[PDB]
Amino acid sequence: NLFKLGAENIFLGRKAATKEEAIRFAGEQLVKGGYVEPEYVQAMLDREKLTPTYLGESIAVPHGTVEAKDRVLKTGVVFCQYPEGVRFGEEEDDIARLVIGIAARNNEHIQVITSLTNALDDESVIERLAHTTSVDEVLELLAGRK
Amino acid sequence: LFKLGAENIFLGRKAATKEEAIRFAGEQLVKGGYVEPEYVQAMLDREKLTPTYLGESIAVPHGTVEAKDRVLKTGVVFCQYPEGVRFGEEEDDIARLVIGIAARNNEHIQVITSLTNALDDESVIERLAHTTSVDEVLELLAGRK
Repeated sequence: NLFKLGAENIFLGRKAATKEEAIRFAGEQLVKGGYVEPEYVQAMLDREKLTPTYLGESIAVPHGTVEAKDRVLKTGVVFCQYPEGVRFGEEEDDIARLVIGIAARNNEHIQVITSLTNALDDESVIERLAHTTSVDEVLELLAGRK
Repeated sequence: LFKLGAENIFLGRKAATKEEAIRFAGEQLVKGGYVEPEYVQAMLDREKLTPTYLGESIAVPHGTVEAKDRVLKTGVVFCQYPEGVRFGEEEDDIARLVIGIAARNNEHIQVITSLTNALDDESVIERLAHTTSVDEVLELLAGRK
């Protein structure tokens, strides 16, 4: 697969009042897993200010600005579940329950987004992912990705 | 959700830069009745936010959510660059197929999924990158879902 997924980068049952909080958490986990340098966290926050990374269907995919390309050490993701949701889009009902922090090498974030959206094209699967308490079930459900 | 005919197929194009290719794609989405002229700038702006090189010789420049009301009808422009256009950060990050997308809100996601699944076969990309036939393009992309 394009990126690894396991208990080390799956975070369930999180809560956040704001998307800045969820983004920072995702960024911190990308730093901790060796995917990016610490400067990438602010790059994710800066990128969000330019335009929201909500993708519709309760999913948001925060990632770094193009200027932060060299802060990415290796491609990876952090899957973060917010069962109560976090507003990510422009409007108040633009809520994300799945916040997947993305770091692809060479600014190729769209390739990781595309893998994820190709795999997460079922309403019912997204619903199960937003509430499951099992890391193994997350792994099963995202097993078809590129 | 996208129609394909000779009008939105552009074979044998050349461009020195990805910005030129994106502008050409945007201009043809304007000409084809898919989008208003402000969408061209939205495509260039999207490219500065999240580059649209998918790998395997494909790029899918699209607009922003902010420019959704500048979309008049959903659709694509299939632009072939047989000599390639660099869309990624490194030398070999070349696109021979630049598919500009007119989609509102986050509807580009489903368009990209459709294209991604229609272009899984490497031989299909190769034939599309170099064919001189509209008929063959239409046939090669008829399996899109």
